[PDB]
Amino acid sequence: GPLGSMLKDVLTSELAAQVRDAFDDDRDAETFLLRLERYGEDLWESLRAVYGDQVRALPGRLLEVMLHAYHARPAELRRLDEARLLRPDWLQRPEMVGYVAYTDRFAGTLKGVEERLDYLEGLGVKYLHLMPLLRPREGENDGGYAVQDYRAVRPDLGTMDDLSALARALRGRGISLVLDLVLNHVAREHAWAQKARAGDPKYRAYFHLFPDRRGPDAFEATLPEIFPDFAPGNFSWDEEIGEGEGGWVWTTFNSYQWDLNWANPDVFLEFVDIILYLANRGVEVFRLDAIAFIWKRLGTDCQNQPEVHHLTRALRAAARIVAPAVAFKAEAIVAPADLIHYLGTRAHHGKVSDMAYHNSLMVQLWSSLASRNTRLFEEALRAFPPKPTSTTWGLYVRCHDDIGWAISDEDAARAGLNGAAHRHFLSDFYSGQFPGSFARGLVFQYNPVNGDRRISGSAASLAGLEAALETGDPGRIEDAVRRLLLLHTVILGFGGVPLLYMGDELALLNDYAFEDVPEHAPDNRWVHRPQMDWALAERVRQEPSSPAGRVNTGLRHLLRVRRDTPQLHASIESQVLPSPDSRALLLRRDHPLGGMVQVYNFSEETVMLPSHVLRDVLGDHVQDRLSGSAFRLDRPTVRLEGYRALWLTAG
Amino acid sequence: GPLGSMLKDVLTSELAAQVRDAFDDDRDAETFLLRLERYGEDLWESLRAVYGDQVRALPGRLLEVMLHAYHARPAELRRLDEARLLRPDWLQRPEMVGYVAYTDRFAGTLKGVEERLDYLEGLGVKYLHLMPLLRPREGENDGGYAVQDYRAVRPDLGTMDDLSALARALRGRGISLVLDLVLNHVAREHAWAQKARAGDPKYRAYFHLFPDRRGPDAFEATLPEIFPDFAPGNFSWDEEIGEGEGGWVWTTFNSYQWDLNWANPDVFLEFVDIILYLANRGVEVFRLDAIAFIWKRLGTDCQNQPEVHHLTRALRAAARIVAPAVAFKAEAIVAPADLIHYLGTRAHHGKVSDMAYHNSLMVQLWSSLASRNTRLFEEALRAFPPKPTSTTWGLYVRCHDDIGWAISDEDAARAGLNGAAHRHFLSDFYSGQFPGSFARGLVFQYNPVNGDRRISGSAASLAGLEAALETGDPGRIEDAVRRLLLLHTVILGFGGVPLLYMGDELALLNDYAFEDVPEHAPDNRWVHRPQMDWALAERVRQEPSSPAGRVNTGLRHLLRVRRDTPQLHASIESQVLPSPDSRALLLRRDHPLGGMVQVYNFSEETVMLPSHVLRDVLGDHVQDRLSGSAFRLDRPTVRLEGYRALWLTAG
Ligand SMILES: OC[C@H]1O[C@@](O)(CO)[C@@H](O[C@H]2O[C@H](CO)[C@@H](O)[C@H](O)[C@H]2O)[C@@H]1O
Ligand SMILES: OC[C@H]1O[C@@](O)(CO)[C@@H](O[C@H]2O[C@H](CO)[C@@H](O)[C@H](O)[C@H]2O)[C@@H]1O
Repeated sequence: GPLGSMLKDVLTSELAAQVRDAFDDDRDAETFLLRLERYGEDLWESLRAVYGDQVRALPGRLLEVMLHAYHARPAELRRLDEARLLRPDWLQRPEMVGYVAYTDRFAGTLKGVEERLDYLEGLGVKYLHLMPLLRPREGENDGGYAVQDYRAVRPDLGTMDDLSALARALRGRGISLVLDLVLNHVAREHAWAQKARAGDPKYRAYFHLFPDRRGPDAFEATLPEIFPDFAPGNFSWDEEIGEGEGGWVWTTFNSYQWDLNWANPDVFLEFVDIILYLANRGVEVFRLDAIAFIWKRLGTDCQNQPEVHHLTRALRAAARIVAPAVAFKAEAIVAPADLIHYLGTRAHHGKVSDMAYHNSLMVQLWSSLASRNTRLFEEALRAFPPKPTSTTWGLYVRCHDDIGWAISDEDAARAGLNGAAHRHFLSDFYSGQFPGSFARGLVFQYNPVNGDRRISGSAASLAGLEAALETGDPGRIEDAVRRLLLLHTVILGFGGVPLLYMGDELALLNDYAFEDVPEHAPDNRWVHRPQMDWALAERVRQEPSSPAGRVNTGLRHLLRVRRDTPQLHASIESQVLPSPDSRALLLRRDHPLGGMVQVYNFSEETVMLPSHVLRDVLGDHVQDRLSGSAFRLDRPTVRLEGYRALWLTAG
Repeated sequence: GPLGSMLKDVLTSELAAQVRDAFDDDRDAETFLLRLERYGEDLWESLRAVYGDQVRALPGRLLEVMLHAYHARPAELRRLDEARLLRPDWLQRPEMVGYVAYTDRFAGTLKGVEERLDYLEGLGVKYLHLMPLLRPREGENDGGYAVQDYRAVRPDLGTMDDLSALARALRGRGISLVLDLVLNHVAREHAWAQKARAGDPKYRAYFHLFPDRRGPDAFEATLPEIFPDFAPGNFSWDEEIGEGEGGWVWTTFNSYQWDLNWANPDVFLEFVDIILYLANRGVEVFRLDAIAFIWKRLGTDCQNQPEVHHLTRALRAAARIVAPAVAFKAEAIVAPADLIHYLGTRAHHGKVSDMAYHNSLMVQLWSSLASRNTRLFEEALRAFPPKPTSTTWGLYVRCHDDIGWAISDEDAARAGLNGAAHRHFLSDFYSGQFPGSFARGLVFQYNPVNGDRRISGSAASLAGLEAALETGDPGRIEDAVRRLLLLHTVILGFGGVPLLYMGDELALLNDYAFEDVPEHAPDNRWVHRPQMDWALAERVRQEPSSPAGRVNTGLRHLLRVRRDTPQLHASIESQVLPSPDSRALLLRRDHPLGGMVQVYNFSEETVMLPSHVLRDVLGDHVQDRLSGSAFRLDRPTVRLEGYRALWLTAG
C-alpha cells in the first residue's frame, strides 16, 4: 500500500541519482538507466529472495562496482555489446560450433593459442572454451579448479594482457572466448582463505567454518560424497583455523577447495566484480562451475536449492547491465524438470542462464552405444520439459570430467529396465569388465559404501578404438570409427552448440602416462586430458585414410553439413519419434521450411526400418543431407547399415 | 572469385565512408555501422533479388534517407530503440493486448484519443492500432485506404504534431502506436498520380499504365476481382492519362486507388522515407496493407510473388537500421505454408516481418460456431508449418473488413467435408439465409460469375445477439453472450497478441445507419464500423448484468487471467490435441513450468468429454485458470456445458 510504495519510490530515485551523478555524458547515463530498468526487477527481487532486508544496504556498493566496470569497458567491447543485442539468437545459429581445451595442452600458452587460430577457424569453430586459466594453487590444483587469484592468469600461460589480446584476435575470427567462473569454492591458498585463517572476521565469514564435529556431522547426514577417493566427506580439519587447535571448514571437493559462503552478500559482490573484470578482458560466456552447490541448507543434499537460481539470475542481470554481450552457461547434473530451472521458466521472473549442458544426451549416447537399445534414450528425452526458446543447450560427447550414469529409475522403468541394474551394467561395460565390451575406460571414485562408480576415458578409447588397434582387427577398427562419427553426428544435429573436446577430432586415446606425473597420478580423469598431438594433426591432413584420419575427415564433413542445415536452429527442440525397432533412434525437428527426421542406428547390425514411420512425417520423397542422396519411403523398408546416420528432409 | 570480391570490397568501403562522413559524433557512426553490418546483407541481397544490377546505383540515395532519419530521430525514440533491443520478446508477453479503432469513431480526434487513455489502460491495452489517419482523398476514400498525402494527418483528426504528442502520451502508459502503411496503392488525387496525369515521366513510372486493352486484357486472364461491386476488374480508364484520349491504369481495388509500380526502385525509396518519417513521429508497428499485391507478374494472380518478401524484408531492414523499435505486421490472406513466408523462414535470409494476422483462426472460429463441429478447425490448424519462434501472430475475432471464407479444399477433405459446400454453407449461415441461423450479417461483394460471397456484420450481430434481442428470448440472449465470450477466450489463449475490435467489448451490433451516409451506402463493411458508444461504456460499468455488461465483465476477467498466464508466451505455439467429440476443440501448449490444455465447447449442448484425453497430458489433478476451480481427471468424464471454456494446468 502507500507506506511500502513510498519507500520503493525513494529507492528508485536514489538508484537513478547515483547513475546520473556517475556519467558526464548523458547518453551513457540514459543507456545505463535503460538497462537498469530492463533488468532491475530481476536483479533486486532475486537479491531480496536470497538476502532479505540486507539487500536494502546493497545498491550503492553494487552500483558502484557496475558503474565503474561500465566506465572501464573498452569501446570495442561496448560495440560487441550492441552487436549481440542486434543478434540475440547468436548462440542458436547452425554455424555455431564449440571447441574445449586446456590452454597448455592445446598450444602451451595464451600467445601460442593465437598461433593456432587458422586451425580453429579451418574447423569452423566460433566458440572457444579454455579450461580454468586463472592462477591456481601450486602443486595439485584439480586441473585449475582450485583458484588462488581470480585477477591473474596462471603465469606459465601468460598475463591478463595476453588474455585480452587473445580475445581480440578471436573476435577478429568470429570466435567467442568462454571461461569458467569457479564460483562455489576457492583454493585454501587464496588470500580470502589465508585471511580467514589469520583471524580476520570479514574473511572468516566468506567460508563455512565450524569449531567441532557437531555442525559437520549434522550436515553430513544428508550429503553425498563427491570425491570419496580424494577427500572423504564434505568437511576438512585445518589447524590454523581459529585461535586454538584448528576447526572444520566445508570442502565439498578436494580438501584444498574451500566452499564459499553465498549467504554472505560480500561474496556475491566479489563475483560481480570478478565477472565484470573478466568481461572487460574480452570474456563472452561464463561457465558457472559447480553452480548447483552454492547454497547450503541443513537437511538437504545442498544442491539445487532455490537460492542457486536467484543468485545466478542476479549475477547475470548485474553483468548484462554493464556488458550485454556476456552469456552464462550452467553445468548442473540434475533431473530434467530441475535442469530447466537453470535456464529459465518463461514466467514473471527473468532468464536464469543462456545455456546449459545437456548431460542426459551425453549419457544416453554412451548408454545406447553399449546396450544397442534406444528405448531408454527415447524415454530420457521424453521426460524433459521444453526450454525457453531463447535459451540454448551445449551438447558434448566427452569433456574434462569422468562420466556419471545419471539415469533416473523412472525413465528406466518406462523403458522396461531397472535403473540400478542398467547403471551397474554401464560401469561394467565402460570399465571393460563386461565380456566382449569394446570400451577401455577406468573406474573413477568407486564408492564402497553404495557401489557408485564413474568412468574416465577418452571418446576414442570408450568407443572401441584403443581395443580395436590392439587386436589389429579391421572390422573392430571400422566399427570404432563409425561409433565415433555417429556420436558426433547426434550432437551436431540435436539443436544446440556442439562442444568438441580437444583432440576428439583426431580420435585421441587414453593417455596412461598420467600415472607418471605426481600431481595427476591420483586422479585418473587426466587419462582423457591429453596433450594435443600436432604431428598427428598434420598426418591426418596429409593421409586421411587412417582411423584418426577418417574420424577427422568425417567430422569435418558433418560440420559443413551442420552449418548449411537451417533446421538445426536451436530455437527448435528435437522431439522423439517413437521407433518401431529398438536399435534405432528417430528424432524429429519441425521447422518453417519443412521438417527433418534424423535417423540413427545404434547397432553394428543392418536394420531394415519400416518406411511408414518416416513417410508419415515427410512424405514419399526425401533427401539425406549427410550423403546428399535420395530415399523413396514408398518402398517397404529403408536399409540402415551399422551405425548409419541419416538427416532426412522432404524432396 | 577475385574480380567479384574486389568490387564487393569497394562497395563496402564506399558504404562505410558515407556513414562516417555523416556523423560528427563517432559513437553514432559506430552504432549506425553495426546496424548496417547486422542488416546489410538482408537489405542489399533482398534489393538485388528484386532490382538486379540497378541496386548498385541505390546505396547513396538510400543511405542518404536513412542517415538523415537517424539524425532526425528524437532522443526519446532512440531510447525506445534501445529498450526494444533489450526486450526483443516484447510482443510475445501475455500482458500484451491490442485494440483497433478508427480515430474519429473512437474519440473524434487525435487529441480526443488522449482523453481516453484511462479507458484503454483500464482494459490493459498495450498496443493501439488506429485505422488509416493520413490525409485521404475527399469524398469516398475506402475508409482512409485511398491516401492523398502520407505526410499530413487527415485535417479533421489533427496534425502530425498531435500524432506525435499522442504517441508520447501512449508510451507514458506503455501503449505502442500501430498504423497502416498503405503501400500497394495511392489515391488518384495523390500528387504522384496528378503528376503522372500531367505527363511527368518520373511519376508515370510510379504506376502501371497502358495505352489500350492489350496489356490489361492479358493480365485479367489470370486475375481475380476483389471488389466486383465497386469497380469491375483490375484496370480503370482515365481520360487525362497520356496526351491523347486517356489510358488504362492498374486499379486492383477502387477505381480511385492506383496501384504503385514496385518494379521502380524510386517507389521503394519513397516508402523507406515515409516509414522513417512516421517512425520519427512515434509509430512503433506498421501494418503493411495489401502487402500481397505489391508485385505484378503476367500469367499469375499477382499476389504473393517472391518479390513481395524481398521488398518487405528490405523495407524492414532499412527501417530498423535507423529505428530498431519498429516492427512490421503483415496482413496477407494465403495458404498456411505461404503465410509463414510473410514472417520468416529461419534460414540464411533475415526475418521478413515481426507479426502476421492469423486469418485462418478467425475463419475457423466462425466456421465452427456455425457448424458446431471442430474437425475442420483441427485440420486447418494442423496444416500450418511452425513460425519462427521470435515472430508473433495477431489474433482477432472481427476487424474493419468483411469475412472471406478462406477454407482450403485440402483441409476440408481431411475433415470429411467438401470445401466448396462448406464455404457456401458459411455464407448462407452468416447472411442469415440458413433456417434457424442466429446470425445477422450482410452479403458483401457477391460475385455472379463464380458465386463468391463475403460477409459483413459486427461480432455481436454475427454471434446472435442482434437476433436474440429482437425475439426477447432469454435463452437466445444467453447463448449469444456465451458465444461472444468463447470467441474472445480462444484469441486471448491461442498465443499471440489479441486484437480487440473497438466496441466488441460492449457487444456493439450492426449499424444499419450506414445506408444514410452517401460516402458509405455502397460499402456495407461500414455496418461493422460503428461510432463508439460512450453512454453504453458508462452504463455497463454501472450495470454489469445486461448482455453488453456481461460481455464486458466477462472479457475484462479473461484479460486479467491472460496476463497472469505464463503459458501464453507467444514463443510457444498451440498444438491440436485430437478431440474424441466433434463439438469440442482441445489445444495443447507445452511450457517450461508445465503444460496447458485449453478446452472449448463449440456447441450449445452439454458435452461429457472422456477424461483420459486430458489426463494423459496433465495427470489426475488439474486447475482451471478461468474459473479458479479444480477437476479430477480420474473420473470418467468432464462436464462441459454449452460454450464452456477451460484453461487447464496440472495441480
Ligand atoms: O561435482 C559436481 C560434478 O559436477 C560438476 O560438473 C560440477 O558440479 C563437476 O564438478 C566441477 O567441479 C569440480 C570441482 O571444481 C571439478 O573437479 C570438475 O572438473 C568440475 O567440472 C563434478 O564432477
Ligand atoms: O483485398 C485484399 C483483401 O485483403 C486485404 O486484407 C488486404 O489485402 C483487404 O484489403 C485491404 O486493402 C483494401 C484496399 O486498401 C481495403 O479495402 C481493406 O480494408 C484493407 O484491409 C482486402 O479485403
